[PDB]
Amino acid sequence: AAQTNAPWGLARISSTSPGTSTYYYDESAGQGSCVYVIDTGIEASHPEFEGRAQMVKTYYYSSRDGNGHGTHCAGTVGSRTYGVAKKTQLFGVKVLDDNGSGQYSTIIAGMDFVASDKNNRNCPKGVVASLSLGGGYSSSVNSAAARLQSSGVMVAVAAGNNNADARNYSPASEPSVCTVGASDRYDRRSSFSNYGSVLDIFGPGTDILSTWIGGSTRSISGTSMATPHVAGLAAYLMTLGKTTAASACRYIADTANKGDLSNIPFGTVNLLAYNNYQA
Repeated sequence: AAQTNAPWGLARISSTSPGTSTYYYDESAGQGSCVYVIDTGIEASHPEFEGRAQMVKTYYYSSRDGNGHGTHCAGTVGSRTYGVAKKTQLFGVKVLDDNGSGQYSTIIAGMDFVASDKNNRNCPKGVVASLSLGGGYSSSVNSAAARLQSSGVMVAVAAGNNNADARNYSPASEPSVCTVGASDRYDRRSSFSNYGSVLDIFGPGTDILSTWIGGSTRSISGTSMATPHVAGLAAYLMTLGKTTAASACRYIADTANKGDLSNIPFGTVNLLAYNNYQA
């Protein structure tokens, strides 16, 4: 399949080179996989989700995304026009309030919820969790992310936007999950992106067009935007049978575009998520 006039990040993940505008992908499109978006919620009624999105848990009075961040991230995972895995099932878990903030205790509870809730769901091709969030180092937060991964979910987490080593941030610093840095359309490390040996992969994160609340769209930047590209890619590859939840991060690194990024500090991987799709 081919989507013309695609957002640059989608084109980027199906090309060896930057600057293209067509996203080439296998038509299976993540059908049969599920991705939990652990964030400010998802506006499930947005037409771009085609009914494939639902809220399953909130930690605040409302399940509504009153911010937009979670809706944007979900759209990069699986919306029709802006998503990597256009057929995946999206589950919203609202651990962040409408200002984008959340306590570590709530975030931990939300991860434990996903580990159990996946047993209530039909996800024959596997389960992914996308965590576009984080703060300072916490052993407890890292442990919760490790439990979620151990339970059989492919966990992808944002590296953080501090232009610093991600070893000091959580869940970015947890070794057993997939920690995602951000790049721009010219294959430079995004100026805000964290780095360090704990990073596993980079994904597009500067000027990412996706869904927004009120049935709208907008372009924003962050490692929060790179993370759902990697989560959607994992769901797509699991549907194709090319990897499993336990090995998807390593497989994505195995098959990444290598050495293409600029301004990568010594000690940080130079690897950009790539679907290697061949029509």
